[PDB]
Amino acid sequence: AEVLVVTSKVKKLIKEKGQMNTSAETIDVLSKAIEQLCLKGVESAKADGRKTVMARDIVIDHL
Amino acid sequence: AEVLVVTSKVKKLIKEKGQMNTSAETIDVLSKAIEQLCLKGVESAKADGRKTVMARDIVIDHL
Amino acid sequence: AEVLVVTSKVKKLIKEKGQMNTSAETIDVLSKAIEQLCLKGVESAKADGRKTVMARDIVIDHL
Amino acid sequence: AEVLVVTSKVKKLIKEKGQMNTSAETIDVLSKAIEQLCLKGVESAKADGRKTVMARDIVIDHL
Amino acid sequence: AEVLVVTSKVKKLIKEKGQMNTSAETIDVLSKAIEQLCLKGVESAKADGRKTVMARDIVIDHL
Amino acid sequence: AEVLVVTSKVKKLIKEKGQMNTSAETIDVLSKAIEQLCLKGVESAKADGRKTVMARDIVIDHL
Amino acid sequence: AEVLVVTSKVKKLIKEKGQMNTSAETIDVLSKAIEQLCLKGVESAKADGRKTVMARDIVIDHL
Amino acid sequence: AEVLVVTSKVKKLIKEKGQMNTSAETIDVLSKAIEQLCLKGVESAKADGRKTVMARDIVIDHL
Repeated sequence: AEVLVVTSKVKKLIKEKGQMNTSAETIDVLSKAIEQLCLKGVESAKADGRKTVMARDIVIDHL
Repeated sequence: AEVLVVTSKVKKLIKEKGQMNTSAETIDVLSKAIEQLCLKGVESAKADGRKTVMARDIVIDHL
Repeated sequence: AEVLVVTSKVKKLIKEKGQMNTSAETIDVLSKAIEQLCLKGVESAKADGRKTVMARDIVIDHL
Repeated sequence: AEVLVVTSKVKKLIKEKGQMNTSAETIDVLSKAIEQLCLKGVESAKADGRKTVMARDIVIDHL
Repeated sequence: AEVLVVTSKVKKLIKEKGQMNTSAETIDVLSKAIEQLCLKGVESAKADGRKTVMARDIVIDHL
Repeated sequence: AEVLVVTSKVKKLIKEKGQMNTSAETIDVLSKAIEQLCLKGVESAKADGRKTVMARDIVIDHL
Repeated sequence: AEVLVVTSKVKKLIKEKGQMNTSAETIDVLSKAIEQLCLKGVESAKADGRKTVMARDIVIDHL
Repeated sequence: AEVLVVTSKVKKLIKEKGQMNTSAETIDVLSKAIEQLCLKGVESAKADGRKTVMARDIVIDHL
């Protein structure tokens, strides 16, 4: 259930910017990264008493 | 540019798992996170001498 | 009998310079071009009474 | 740089079909002709919207 | 020019019947055997004043 | 069963080099000759303790 | 630390009996199966107050 | 026949992790377990249409 990335555009980016192919399992791991980022965003909004996940709730300072 | 996440499923997961809405720019920064994961993947693959970004090249331990 | 081009290096050139794949039948047509160029080189050397095909005998002014 | 022709078979074809030797730089310019055919092939494929250099993209009618 | 054997089916036969791999140069030698067999078949038909190579013109009594 | 020769190129070589046609069963027996060469190749490789049928295992001196 | 299967003989068995290749990660999973079987054998001997793992302590009734 | 486990490391793991000795036929049945896992792996791969026994073909959930 639920693939959260747009496969064709991810592949195009990796081909265009990196001159590489993309494994199918790569798409799966990226989808799981999105899942984890949204779950943390929801916990970050709830800890602030808001009802909307905002860009500031998406934490990528470890990126 | 370029939306790399499936917006409808991101919103559906956030509403279904946290009851919240999803701001517009949340999609934007989720997409930026994908771009960065993909570009690190290309660097990981290049350092392995490979031409394919594989699951092993996408590290999401910090998320 | 006789493939006259170095397949792996032709493919690498097209991938590197053109960001493209190479069909197997492409290698065949390039080999036939080499065959035609050598046959004309031999006729060009013979018309000059020489026993050696030289660079000047390889005509690519139609290129 | 980069030799794109199979030198031993080029020499063997020239000796076997014309009884002649093959100068060193004959290989060099045969290789240059390959580079040019490949680069025109990439342009032909791009104008077709393709990502693969195919036999149809290598025109050797003038040779 | 001209590979006269069907590579994939030759490899399958050697793998299936002999439990072995097949070198690429093996395919070349088999193609040359076919070339020699057809050239002799043409000489055998011509010596009989026929215009068609037939099975009887393919001599493998030395096999 | 199994056609092991490239019929179109066999016919083209026979018409181009001898001006003749090629009967149907000529292909069949050419294919049988391939089967026999391959099976002798497997025996040659086995007697060398190898697992790969190589050019050295295909003897076509008698043809 | 510790590869518990004899790689070359496992590969030979799969090639001989199954006519197949063996992935390197296959050897790893088999080693882990051996590790799990010995750990259970030790618990089975201890539960009987013995100091020696015996064949009867190696349980493969789920096999 | 054929010992498929590394006896010295099996014994060392059993002595180091349980302080016990290892009977002779324990090695024998550990080896039989390997044979059976490999033969099920071949069946799993065949049902996938593959020619390689991979990690996915070795199921050790029941152990």
